[PDB]
Formats: sequence, C-alpha cells, structure tokens
Amino acid sequence: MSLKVNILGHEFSNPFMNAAGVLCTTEEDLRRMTESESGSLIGKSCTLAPRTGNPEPRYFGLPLGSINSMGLPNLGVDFYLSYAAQTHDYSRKPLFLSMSGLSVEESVEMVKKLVPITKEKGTILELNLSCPNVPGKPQVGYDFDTTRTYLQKVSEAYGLPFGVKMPPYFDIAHFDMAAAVLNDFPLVKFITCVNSIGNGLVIDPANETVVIKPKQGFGGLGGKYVLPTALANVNAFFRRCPDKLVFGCGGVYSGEEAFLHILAGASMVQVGTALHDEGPIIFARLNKELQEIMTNKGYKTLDEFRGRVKTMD
Amino acid sequence: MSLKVNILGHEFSNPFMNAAGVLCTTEEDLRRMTESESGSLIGKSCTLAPRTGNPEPRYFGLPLGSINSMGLPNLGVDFYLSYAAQTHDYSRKPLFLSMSGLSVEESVEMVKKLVPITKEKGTILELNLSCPNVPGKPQVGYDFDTTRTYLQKVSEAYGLPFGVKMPPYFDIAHFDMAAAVLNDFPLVKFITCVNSIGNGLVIDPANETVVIKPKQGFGGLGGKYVLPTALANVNAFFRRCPDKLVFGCGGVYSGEEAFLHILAGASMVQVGTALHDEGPIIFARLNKELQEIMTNKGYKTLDEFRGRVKTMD
Repeated sequence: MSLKVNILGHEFSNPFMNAAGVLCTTEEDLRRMTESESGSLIGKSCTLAPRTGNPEPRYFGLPLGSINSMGLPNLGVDFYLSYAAQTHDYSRKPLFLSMSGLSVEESVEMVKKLVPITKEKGTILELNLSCPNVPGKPQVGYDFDTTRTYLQKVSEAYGLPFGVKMPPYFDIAHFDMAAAVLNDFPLVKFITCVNSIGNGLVIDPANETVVIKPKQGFGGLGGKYVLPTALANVNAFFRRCPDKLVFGCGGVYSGEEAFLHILAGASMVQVGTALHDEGPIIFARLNKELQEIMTNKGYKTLDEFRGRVKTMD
Repeated sequence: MSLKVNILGHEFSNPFMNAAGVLCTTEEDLRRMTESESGSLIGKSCTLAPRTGNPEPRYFGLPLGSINSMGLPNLGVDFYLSYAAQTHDYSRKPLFLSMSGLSVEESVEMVKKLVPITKEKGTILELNLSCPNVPGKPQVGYDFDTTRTYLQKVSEAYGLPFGVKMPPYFDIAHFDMAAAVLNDFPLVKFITCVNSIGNGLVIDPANETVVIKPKQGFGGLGGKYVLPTALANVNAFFRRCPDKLVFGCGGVYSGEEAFLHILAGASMVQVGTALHDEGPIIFARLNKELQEIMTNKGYKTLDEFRGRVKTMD
C-alpha cells in the first residue's frame, strides 16, 4: 500500500498538508509542520510588507467548524523567502509558499523575489486569489477579468510552473468561466479548491452579538460547512482542466473525507480547521485512516481511484 | 406576548412560512400548509408550463441537512393562479406565489396573469432569481445585468409591489453590487435571503458514487450547512436596502435559529429542510420555541429585537 504522490517534479510521502492559514505563520509553526507526518506544508499567505491583520476577536470555533477574519497577518514576504532559502529541511518534505499580494503590482514584486529560490531549492508557488477577510479587497477569483490580469502578469514575472488558490464557485457557468481563464495559462499547473466560504455571519443568541469584531461579524467559514462545496469545486476543475492538477481544501477531519477529495480528483489534500483543533498529530491519524480505507477497498495506490468518482447519469 | 408581523398590508399571526420548494407543489400540500400554524405560505416556484423536474434520485437527506436537484417540478402557472383565485382561504393567512420563469419573456407572461388576482385577492409575488438545479440555466442573481433586465421588465409588466428570492452571495462587493441593482427598483419591497447553496457535491464513500442523479451529482445544499451564509445575506441586505424588507431562508430547525434570523433583520422566516423532515407540525413547535426565548429575554414583540443584532465595531 502506498500513499505517495509524484507531482510537479517532486516526491511526496502522502497527500496531506496544511491549508495556508493554519500552523504556518512563524518559524516555530513551520518547524512543527515540518516535523509532522504531513507530506508537505505551505507558508502563510503573505504580503510584500508585514501585516498584523484585523482587530480582535477574529477567530471563533464552532460546533461545525470555524469562522474567522484574520486579515492576512504575516511576517512579510522576505521572512517566508528566507525560511525557504535558509531554514526549511527539503530532505523531510517539499515546501509551498502562499503569496497573497493585495494588488497585481504587489503580487508581481513578490513572485519575482521567489524565482531564484524556486530555481535553487524547488520551492513551489501557490498564488492566492481567494482571501475573503481583507476590508476593501474583494476576492480576486470572483472577477474573471482581474483574475486574467493576475495570471498574465504572474506568468510573465515568475515564468515557472505555479498554482492558484481559488474561492468557491456555486454556479455551473462560473466553473465554465473560471476554467476558460485558467486554461489560457499553461504555467498554472495546479488549482486549490477551495478557500473558505466567504462572508458568513455567526450570532450568539445569549448576548445577541456577533462573535468576531472585523467587518460587523462577517468572516470566512471553515470545517464541516465546506465539504460538499469543496468536493464540487475539486471535481468541476478536475474535469474542466485536464492539463492541470487539483488540490482539495475544505472539511477534512478524517481519512474518509480525504478519500472523497481524492476520489473527486485531488492530488494533494489541505487540512485547516481540523488541524487548528487537533494540532499536527492529525497528519499521523489521517495517513492511518486513509491507508485503512484503501486496504479495505483493495487499492494499492492513490492513482487507482483519483478522480474516479462514479455518477448515475 | 405577540408573534404578529405587520408588513405588505397584512397582519401575519407569526413570522413563519414554508420555503418555496417544500410542502407547496400540489393542492393537498397547500391545504396542509394552510391548516398549519404557519403565519403564511408560498406556492411552489412555478413556470409557465408544467414541469416534472429532474430524474430520480434527486433528493438526499444528510446529517447536516440535504442535497437536491429537484429541477422546478410544478403544476404550471395556471394551477397556482387558480389556487390563489378560487381555493385559498385568505381568512386563515395571506398567500405568496413564487414565480420562476426560465427567461425574462416567460416571467413577464406569468406576472401579467397574476396582476388581476393580486388586485382582487391580495396574492403576493416572490420573483425567483435563484434556482441552481435547472441544467443550462445559471442562477440569474449572479448576473447583475440580467437581474436588472428581469427587475425592469417585471416592474413594467406587473406594476405592483413584489419581492425577489436571491441566491447567496459570498463577497462584500457582491452585496454592494446586488444592493445597487435592487435599490434602483422601488417596486421591489422584499428580498428573500437565501435559496440553497448551489452546486455542492455529496459522494457515498462505500460505493464511491454520487448520491443524486442529475448534473453528475451536483445539487443545492440546505439545512445546517446554510445558516451562517443565510444570516450574513439577511443582514447585508437589511443594512444596504433600508427601504425594503428582508425575509430569511436557511438553516431554521428551532426557535433559536428563527430568533437569529429576526435579530439579523428578517421580517418573515422561511422553513425548508426542517419542514421537509418534520412536516407542518413544525410550525406549532417553532411558535412555542420562539415565544419561550422571548419570555426568557423579557421581549413582548418581534419589533423589540428585529434587526438589533449587536456588533463589536
């Protein structure tokens, strides 16, 4: 039995990694991810200059997941590049960096700095077009003209294979339109589906008050809320973007949910809220549970069932 | 203590009604709704000609709600108009009809037929711009130019106050853009937030197969999945459209969720998946539970707390 994944010119021990908002902001966070049983890790979605993020409270755990409005708190791109160039142990696992500039110009400046480090160390770029928590900055992935511009300018400036993290879509026409843009950019080799369900609102009935401070309580939803949306987006892009890979993100708490993501088409599987709740020990559990499912079904490798979800029509 | 609501020229006994996909397709359904303790009821989202809808299986109950791709099965506009004109007992409660033509031309023809019945009987129109389950027909509410066209032509053809049912939005710019369109149409007096979270995907891990037949398993999500999204949309339009009412739809299983919808700004509260599960006796329970919460908080009327959700900013 093998959980190995061979993609993007790298060997991965298993398909699991963190989502780019969880356990990846500081050097200590990244050490803990590297020492875990995860197949990879991704650095916090970063900006050209450091950010402290939105005011507190900005995170609230829920029975079915979480709501947050973190606002891209990060140590600045130079920190994550220095980690990638000097600190990370690539003998343990490959490294992704999430770059989330708040304009195309900012994103271009950031990815240019990464070029030499990618060439030397193999660091992989995930361009973030999905953050729903920065006041005054709409999710880029919901504007297909703006998305085209980001992909054009990053393709030009970076010039190497990279991936994109997308917001969730909820209409078939949007899957079609999104795929039409993505398929014009051959350097986009993977698509991460999905970042949180944006701009939900949680109210505490006891005190009649919202649970987070930023944006009048409006924040991104994670956890069990996201699973069917995530599966749909993974499968939609798996079918529409045959020249690319899809990574799953949303609602993974167990090997069973991981299995479903991979069945829908996922090459890698990102863990967010469940990792926040359980800590990096979760990766050992997820490897074991996925192995158990494969053993029961008689699958020897992930390639036997990736993207092989059955339909009735 | 009172659960009464005074809107749209009527006194409603309480704020509860069905959502326009549940217990409202046939004459028997509508009789059961009328005999229930609900404050109102709405006829099935209808089309000019009858539809039998999508192939089976097209509904699947989930631990956290439901997934469906019903495909607007309905008896045709003439049936619901005849119900509104001849059958419905307006002494029990007011009646809404949901009209969901698949083109502007179809919707115009349908609303023209309603005009005399609205004038005679007081039947209220909810124009559906939200159905995520008709193959080849995107959700109108996600195209703001098309939405403008529908609202312009229905305003001209119908000429009396009406409401609209919207798909959920997930980005602040979309709340802004949607509200800007809606605020150009003074005849739009209410906004129902939200219809299902569109185009989710549920897969059974045991047989590796999707759970519904239409659209390769892609279907609208209801129930506990949708509550924070529904609350967010209710409150976003409550604040952005001060000259309009908002109705809440999504995630209501108890008086507590109803209370939250009303706090967020809802005038009426529509019950979907929970009503499908429990049947029309649910309305008696919801009335009791909402009254209990009000008694515990010392509230005498809904107007004491409607739209009074507290923020920290």
